[PDB]
Amino acid sequence: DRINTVRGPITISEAGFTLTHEHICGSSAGFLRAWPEFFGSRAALVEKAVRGLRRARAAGVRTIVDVSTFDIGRDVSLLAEVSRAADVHIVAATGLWEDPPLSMRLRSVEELTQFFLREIQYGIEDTGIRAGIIKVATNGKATPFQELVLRAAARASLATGVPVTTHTAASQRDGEQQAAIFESEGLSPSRVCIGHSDDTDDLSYLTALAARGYLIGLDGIPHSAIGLEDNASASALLGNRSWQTRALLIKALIDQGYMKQILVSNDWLFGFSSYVTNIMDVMDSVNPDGMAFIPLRVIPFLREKGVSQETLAGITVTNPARFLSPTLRA
Amino acid sequence: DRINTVRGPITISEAGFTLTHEHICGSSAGFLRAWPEFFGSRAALVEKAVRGLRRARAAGVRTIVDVSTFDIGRDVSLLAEVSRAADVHIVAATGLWEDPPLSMRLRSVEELTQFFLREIQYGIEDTGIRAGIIKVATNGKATPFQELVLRAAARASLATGVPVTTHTAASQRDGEQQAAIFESEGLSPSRVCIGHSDDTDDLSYLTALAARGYLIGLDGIPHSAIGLEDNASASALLGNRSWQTRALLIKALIDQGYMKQILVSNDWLFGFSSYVTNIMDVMDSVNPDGMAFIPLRVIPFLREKGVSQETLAGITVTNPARFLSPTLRA
Ligand SMILES: CCC1(C)CCCCC1
Ligand SMILES: CCC1(C)CCCCC1
Ligand SMILES: CC(C)OP(C)(=O)O
Ligand SMILES: CC(C)OP(C)(=O)O
Ligand SMILES: [Zn+2]
Ligand SMILES: [Zn+2]
Ligand SMILES: [Zn+2]
Ligand SMILES: [Zn+2]
Repeated sequence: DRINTVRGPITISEAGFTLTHEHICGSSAGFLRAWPEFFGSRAALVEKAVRGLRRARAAGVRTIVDVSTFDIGRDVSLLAEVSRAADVHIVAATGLWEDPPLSMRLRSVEELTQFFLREIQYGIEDTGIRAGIIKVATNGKATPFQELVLRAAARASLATGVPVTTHTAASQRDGEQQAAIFESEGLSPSRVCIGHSDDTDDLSYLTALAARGYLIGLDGIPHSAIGLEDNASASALLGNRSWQTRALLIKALIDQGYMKQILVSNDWLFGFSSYVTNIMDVMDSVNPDGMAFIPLRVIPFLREKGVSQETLAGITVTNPARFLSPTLRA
Repeated sequence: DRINTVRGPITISEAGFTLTHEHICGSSAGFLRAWPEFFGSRAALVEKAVRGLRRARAAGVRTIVDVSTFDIGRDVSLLAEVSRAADVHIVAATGLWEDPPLSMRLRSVEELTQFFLREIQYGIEDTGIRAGIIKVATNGKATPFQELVLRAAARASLATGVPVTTHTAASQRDGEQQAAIFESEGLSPSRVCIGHSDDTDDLSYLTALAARGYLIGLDGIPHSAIGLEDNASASALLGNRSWQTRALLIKALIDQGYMKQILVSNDWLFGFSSYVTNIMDVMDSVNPDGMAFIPLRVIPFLREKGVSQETLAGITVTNPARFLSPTLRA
């Protein structure tokens, strides 16, 4: 009956309209503390994030799930500061993404489970802030270490009821192997979001995951380099499918009977050091609405395509609450 | 005329007997803050390091150079705490070792130079503690990113006079390429230590570096898995050459006229998370003297082999002072 946020436990009804895959800052462990000038200053990043979350809140957002891990440079005191100033709930993450350091890559499945449980059950660092989701990643076939991470995430979820959310190379159908590993540990698909699933048009892949009870993360709707002329780095990151193409996958899965299993988000950030310099400025040019893109552009677009207000409320409010609510089977 | 330590500037004469390549903790950025229980506790690691540095000090050590970078999980407040409690000067490092995260790997030569200068000229994180050495690494042919690091280290040294110290795959003769890159940026060899040079017996390699004016880091003298039975992970890390074999390289370079260019150390640690679990316990079984191994075992061994007290004082006191003393040409 409670979800952990960076400001403490909230009731399910307090979560309201929830963006399930977002970032305050996409960075690396220790980087914001060691090199804050990369972002102008820590104060400049805070001010940018507060302004952005205030615009999201004015557009109807009440909660974001910051799926930044240890290795995305998650700074839960930064999330707490921004959450307080913007009056937007932030759920923090544990887990590991695609850039673990050696001190994490050399660990066993049991050691990793201990670390994920620490962040869920005790707190992140010395902050007492507890994660309300476990984030994991593959980019194609899982590395041996990534198989241990997915198993440890499953064990941590089985002990606590906290859900798992994933990064995929969606065009490589990674969710199939992620599902296989999770299920081998006994994890209910109802506790798992297969993310970056809007990066593919393959309905045979998306419905194979949805049919076995996975939540489908259509989480990068504004990610598009269409229109950016001669920017190879932005094209490699964002792809050349339109936001409309991505958004129509929401409608596709509704039309196949999966409205209760869809989670929608922007996968936006206010700082981004783990890619090319100045990527944040390019991304802000593409999508000046930032995290407000879902409510301001995607919801009206789907309404115009014949999706009901009730169905979209179920996707943006009911599904996130059912996902985030701790349980072994949702 | 001053060397920066974790407790502030010290005079050259205050450095005294100096171990030029050591670690309080060999970890990863953010790891000790996020998972202190890996080490038992932060307090247990502090107590172990203080006990070890007190034993070194009783054996005659006055200063260690902690060559832990950002990506070795350098915690300068941990170094300051241990330095104060043990009454042993600690020089901190900037630079990057072999485990940089994406937020560092995507940076340009100019950006990296800015970051290294920040840690030398302004301070590490928000601590005001300034690095007194730049640490860099290759493991065989430099990656493209490692070429940028070595160039940025050279630029940072050329601006400040702070020396550069390296990690090599010594058996792959990496110091030849490291020298080539440093010299292409205009860096004096007198400002550079080519480290882990005791990992090779190739005198053709070691004298090629020493002849052009490089300092030679014979920095892993107690690293040996001889005697450890059936421990593949310890054998891969420590090698199967004896500490005596490593120590006799000191005598070899003295006998070739390079006594002023030799730097000796243990490359010891009090915590080690970036390798297999329990490696610290295996290493402590091999070398119970820890950082005191140089003064307690190596110095007497070299005296027994006919090296003078005066020559060994020049290696352990004069050479480190000449190396660490900021200058463009030593
Ligand atoms: C029948 C699918 C539906 C019209 C349900 C109401 C929300 C919009 C989708
Ligand atoms: C001649 C080399 C030397 C005997 C000099 C004094 C110290 C030991 C080495
Ligand atoms: C910056 C990283 C976390 O972004 P992503 C694009 O994997 O969601
Ligand atoms: C733990 C790391 C820094 O050790 P090394 C063995 O490269 O000196
Ligand atoms: Zn991702
Ligand atoms: Zn993301
Ligand atoms: Zn090394
Ligand atoms: Zn070292």
